[PDB]
Amino acid sequence: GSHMATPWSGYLDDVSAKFDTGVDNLQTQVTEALDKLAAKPSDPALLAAYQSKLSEYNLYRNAQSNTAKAFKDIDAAIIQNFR
Repeated sequence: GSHMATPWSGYLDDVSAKFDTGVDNLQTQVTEALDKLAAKPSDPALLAAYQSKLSEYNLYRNAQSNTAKAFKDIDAAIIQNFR
């Protein structure tokens, strides 16, 4: 068959890679950033690190949610319009 490339999929694996692995990665990264922040005393980088992942994560929930929609939609044209 093929590698990650099926019709009417989008969430079958595409979006899921940016949603599950993507967001799950952003959710576990701050966890590391957590054990890492408490690792070093009051530090600029460690704290900035968990936050850097935070601001990107909180926005992630909205972005990935607004990007996945148009993503699965474009495929709808590759079958009816062949795009």
